Amino acid sequence: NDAQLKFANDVESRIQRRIEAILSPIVGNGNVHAQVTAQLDFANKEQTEEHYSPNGDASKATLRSRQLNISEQVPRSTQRNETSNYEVDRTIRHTKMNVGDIERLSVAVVVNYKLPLTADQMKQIEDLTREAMGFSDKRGDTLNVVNSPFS
Amino acid sequence: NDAQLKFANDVESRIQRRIEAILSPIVGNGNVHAQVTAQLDFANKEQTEEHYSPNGDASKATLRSRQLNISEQVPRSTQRNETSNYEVDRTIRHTKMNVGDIERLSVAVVVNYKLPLTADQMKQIEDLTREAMGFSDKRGDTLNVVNSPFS
Amino acid sequence: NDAQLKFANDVESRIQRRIEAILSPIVGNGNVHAQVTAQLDFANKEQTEEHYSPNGDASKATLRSRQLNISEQVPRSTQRNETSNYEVDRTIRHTKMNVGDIERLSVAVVVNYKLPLTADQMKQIEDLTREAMGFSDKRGDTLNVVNSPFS
Amino acid sequence: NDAQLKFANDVESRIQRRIEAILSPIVGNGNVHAQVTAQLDFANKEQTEEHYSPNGDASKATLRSRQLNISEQVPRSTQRNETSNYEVDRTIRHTKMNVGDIERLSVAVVVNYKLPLTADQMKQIEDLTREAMGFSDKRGDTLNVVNSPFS
Amino acid sequence: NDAQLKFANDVESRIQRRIEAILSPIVGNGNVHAQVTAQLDFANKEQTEEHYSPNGDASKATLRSRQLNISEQVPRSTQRNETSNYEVDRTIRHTKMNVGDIERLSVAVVVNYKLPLTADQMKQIEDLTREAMGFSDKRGDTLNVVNSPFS
Repeated sequence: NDAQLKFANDVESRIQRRIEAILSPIVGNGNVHAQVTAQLDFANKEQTEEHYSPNGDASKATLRSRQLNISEQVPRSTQRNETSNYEVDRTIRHTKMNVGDIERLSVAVVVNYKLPLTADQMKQIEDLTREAMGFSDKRGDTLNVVNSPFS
Repeated sequence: NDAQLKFANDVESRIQRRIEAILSPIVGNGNVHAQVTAQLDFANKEQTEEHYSPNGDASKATLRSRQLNISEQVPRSTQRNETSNYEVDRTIRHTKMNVGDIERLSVAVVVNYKLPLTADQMKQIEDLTREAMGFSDKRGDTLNVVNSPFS
Repeated sequence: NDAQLKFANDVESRIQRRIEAILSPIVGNGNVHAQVTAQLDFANKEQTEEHYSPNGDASKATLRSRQLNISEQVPRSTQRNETSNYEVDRTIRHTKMNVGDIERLSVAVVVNYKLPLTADQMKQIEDLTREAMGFSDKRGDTLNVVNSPFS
Repeated sequence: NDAQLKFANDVESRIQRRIEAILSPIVGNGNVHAQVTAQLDFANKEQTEEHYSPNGDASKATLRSRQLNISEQVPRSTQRNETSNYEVDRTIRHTKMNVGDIERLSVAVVVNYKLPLTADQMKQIEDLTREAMGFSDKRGDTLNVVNSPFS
Repeated sequence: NDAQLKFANDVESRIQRRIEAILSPIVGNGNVHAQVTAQLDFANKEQTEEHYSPNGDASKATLRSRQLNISEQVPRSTQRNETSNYEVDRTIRHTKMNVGDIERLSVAVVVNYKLPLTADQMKQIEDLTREAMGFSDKRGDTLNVVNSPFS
């Protein structure tokens, strides 16, 4: 059960290699460092939807039977019994989610100096990293690229 | 059952290596120290939702049957029996949570002097660490970075 | 059953190493002493919630059946029988709490003199220790840092 | 069953070492003596709550069924039968308390003379000991620190 | 069954060592004598509470069913049947008390002369002993410290 720290370190080290491999051409072979933090989902999880389709509108219902009596006398004693058995469209998904999916990523990138990099030259580094992470805003991913001279 | 102190020390030592590895380029190889405290969740925990979908609106219900009598005499003796059997959309999740997830993190970082670091140079260290923790405010994570000369 | 004093001493000695390791850079290698007291929870404990969702509002109930008669004569003899069978959303958690969690921490820290430390230099030591404990105020944790010359 | 005096002496000797270890830096290596008395709980004890949630307010009840007849003639002969079957939220804890927890602590500390210690220098010794005990006022803990010359 | 005099002598000799060990620094190595008398409880004893929670107030009851008829004619012939089945919150403790707990302590302390000790110097000896006993007034503990020259 501590093989999930080994697994989560494989997920981080692959995202991290990908970020250094795509920035090493630009800034240089060793002028960039990235560290990735992944929150993974190791919870088992099943699910079973069972949608039905609304048949409240008669122009899209599917009757199997229908007994419609319509008495009427004329003092206007009316009447209108009406049974209706239906056939209903039914979807039934049944997922069994994957154990070990990324829930959220946090990436920190430091790029060396050349002398600071240009603000435009630094946006095209944020955007490259935003594709090497697989940056999704619906996961709540976070990226921080800073520019500062190494040692 | 004291293998949870070994496990919680693996979680802390990985977050701690990640914080030193991303700050060592900036401040220097040994001018930064981080100590991480993780409160983990070792409680077993199952769950089983069983949502249904509201069919109170007839424009989205799904009838299986419907016997609607509507007598009426005209002294206006009316009547309107109406059975209705429904089909209901039903989701059924069934999670089995993971034993050993981080509930809350506390990180303490001390960075050496260069001579204090600039207040801007110290924010870009708080923000880098905020990504090396996986800092989540909904977990109640806490970070403290202080700048003070070593020995 | 006295292996709980061995376990509670592992919990204390890890918090204590973490406090000395994060203050040794500042004050010096041996100018700080910390002693941690942990009240642990060794009670076995299960639980089983079983929440339901309120369906008192018809715009969010889920009917399975509904037999609604509405007689009426006009001396205005009215009537309105109305059975309603419901489908109810039901969560069912089932926790089995962990044996050996920290209920409350008490930490006492003594830091040597340099000559007293500055009141600001002593707050940034209380705050570092507040992160090396995992200080939670909802647990009722308590910390006391005093500054006084050693022997 | 006299292994509870051995156990209660381990609880006392650990609290006592912790108090001498945190005061030895201040007052000196052998100028402080502490003796701890612990009243432990060796009673076996189970428990089983079974809370329910109040559904007296209709805006938070969960009906399973509901047969509501409302006759009425107009000499205003009214009527209003109303069965209601409910679904109720139910928690069920089941603790099995730990055998050997501290119920109450009593600590007595004597610190040597330097020449009496200052009243402020003696409060910062009461407060350090109040953290080395794990002093809880809800347990009814008691501490007495006195200052008097040794022999 | 005379192993209870051996056990009660272990309880007394531990409280007695603790009182001499905390007063020997003050008065001297052999200027203090203490004798402890413990009344122990060797009665076996079980117990089983079974509390319920009052549901007399409708704003905190939990109904399972409720059939409420409310007839009424208007000569104002009223009526109001009302069955109500309840769900009740129920705790169930089950203690099995410990055989061999201290019911009451009696401690007698004689401290040598220096020349009588000061009335203040003798209160700080009563208070130290009051912590080395574990002095509880709800047990009916009794302490007597007298000052008189030895032989």
